[PDB]
Amino acid sequence: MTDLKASSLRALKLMDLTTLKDDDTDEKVIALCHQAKTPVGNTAAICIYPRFIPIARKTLKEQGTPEIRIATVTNFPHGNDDIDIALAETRAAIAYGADEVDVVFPYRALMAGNEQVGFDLVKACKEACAAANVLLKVIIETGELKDEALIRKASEISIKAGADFIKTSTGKVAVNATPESARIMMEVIRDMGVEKTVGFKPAGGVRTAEDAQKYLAIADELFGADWADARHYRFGASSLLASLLKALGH
Amino acid sequence: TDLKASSLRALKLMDLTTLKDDDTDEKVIALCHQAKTPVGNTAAICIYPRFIPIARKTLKEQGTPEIRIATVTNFPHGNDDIDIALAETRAAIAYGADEVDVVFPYRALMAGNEQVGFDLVKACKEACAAANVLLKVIIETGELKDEALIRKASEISIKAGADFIKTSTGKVAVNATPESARIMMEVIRDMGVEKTVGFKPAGGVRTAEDAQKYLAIADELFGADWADARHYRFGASSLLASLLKALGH
Ligand SMILES: [Mg+2]
Ligand SMILES: [Mg+2]
Ligand SMILES: [Mg+2]
Ligand SMILES: [Mg+2]
Ligand SMILES: [Mg+2]
Ligand SMILES: [Mg+2]
Ligand SMILES: [Mg+2]
Ligand SMILES: [Mg+2]
Ligand SMILES: [Mg+2]
Repeated sequence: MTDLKASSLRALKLMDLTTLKDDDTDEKVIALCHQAKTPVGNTAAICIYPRFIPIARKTLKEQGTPEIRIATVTNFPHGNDDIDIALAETRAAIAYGADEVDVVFPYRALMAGNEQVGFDLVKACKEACAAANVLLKVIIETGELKDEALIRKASEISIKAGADFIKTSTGKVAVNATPESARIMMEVIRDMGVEKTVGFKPAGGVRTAEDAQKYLAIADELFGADWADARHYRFGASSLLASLLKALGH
Repeated sequence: TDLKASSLRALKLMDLTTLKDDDTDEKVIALCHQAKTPVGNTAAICIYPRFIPIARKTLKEQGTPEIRIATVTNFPHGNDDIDIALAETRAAIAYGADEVDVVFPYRALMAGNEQVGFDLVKACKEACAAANVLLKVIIETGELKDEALIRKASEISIKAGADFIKTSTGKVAVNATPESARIMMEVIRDMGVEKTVGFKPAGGVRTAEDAQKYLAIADELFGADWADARHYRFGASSLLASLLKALGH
């Protein structure tokens, strides 16, 4: 028994087990659902494109794991600033049956000086999600924002507009989660005092058990070792699962 | 008989389609531009639901908001899970579809189950009608094969409220044929629903000469003025280039 084994099981149970690939199929999503039911316990969720939600729901139900949440993505991956498009996609994700929607913040608009559109877009999408008892995560795309001031500002605006989680990255740009970006976002959660109502999700590039342990260590430091539960912490990852299971002897 | 006259008619009745594994926003934007042809606009585009919002914006910004947006649900499998089909249909409506082409559960019908097809079409029609969205039903004539089954699937779809019956998904070995088209249009005529139910051949219709044959069937069964945009569509992609070529473009 090691800290690495303990952190690896913890991380596994916080995973949004993800496939968001150009060649995704029903068959691949079904296999992903089976993978989410691991020999050491269930992941917290899967994360898939909206069109796969109904077959995923059926698959999770039929294998006896209806408690595995179905997350999806909207305004994705580009984070455009057209609220009508973001909201139409979010309403469709809800209609497909999403439990959680991860919407991309309009980060290029923010970089260009538009703080208002990011607030309005997140608020509109939160309104739809809240009306359906769906949790809203907001992807701010730290690898494109780059500057600590912009990462803090995007996080702050998303929280003020009602984000239930803030998420680092889409996984569809070159640069995704870093420990530095993660720490900045979690410091915003702490500084605003919203740790009871806002979770954190690093996504993209988290591939090994040692990586997961490093990201969890930041949460334990800033909030206490009990804070990072499924309502407050998720890993957006895929190949990470095999690394965690290997660390656990499976 | 004139191929230029039939080609201009067919162009204006096209649901210009892309339903491909490599579809992207860029490809759908290009399709929207293609639908605004130098001899007039197609009736609609037909795309996967996730591209509806960007297509609507693209069509509006080029001044052709009258080009309708059709999409597909329960597609292409035609499975018999009504909850899944209805969820996808409701999502298509929420994306902004003008029209939903749902796949009939034809494998269930081939196994002897007529009721699931009725209930599935009816459930999707109820959602669409409440949203002022038109429902087409794909019966997959190339998998049904037998004339009696093609007639039965058409009849069930019409009785459950289809606004259009459509031959095919474009995703199986056999799609539209003139024989299947005639059988389906005969059902429309025989049930007396030619005022409320249109017909759409889809899949494999690639040449102006083929388009001419399908319109000739409609003209024979219903008269030459029946096939307008509310009662006739072509489900096709590369057909548009063949029609434009026949028209000198
Ligand atoms: Mg793709
Ligand atoms: Mg398939
Ligand atoms: Mg197992
Ligand atoms: Mg997209
Ligand atoms: Mg709140
Ligand atoms: Mg610092
Ligand atoms: Mg793109
Ligand atoms: Mg599908
Ligand atoms: Mg079934």
